[PDB]
Amino acid sequence: GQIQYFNVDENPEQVRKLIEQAGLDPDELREAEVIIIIISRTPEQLEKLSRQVKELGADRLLEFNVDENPEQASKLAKTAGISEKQLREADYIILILVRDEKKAKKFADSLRKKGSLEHHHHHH
Repeated sequence: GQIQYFNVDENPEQVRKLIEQAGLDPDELREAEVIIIIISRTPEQLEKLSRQVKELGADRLLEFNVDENPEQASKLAKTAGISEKQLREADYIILILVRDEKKAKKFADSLRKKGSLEHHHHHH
């Protein structure tokens, strides 16, 4: 899978379009601090990933599956600059909406620690 990051105050039209493509009103979601988007090709793989981001206490969550809603998964991938081929070969997509560039890395530091094998300070 892949992770993407967008800043609400610096790319307002990108975040507006991601929330509108998700079928939500960004004009109503204006009170949210963080929005996380999970898209996976099976609902079983999506249910792992949504629980994995829920451990961090993310302020808003939205979930889609490529087999149930291929058109909506494709629309959000297109908005993130991702091809329909890239959506298919990656198994899953994560899109993170944040108010600052360091807040994205603060969240990513958990995802990078959960990924790979570690026991003796292997990487970074």
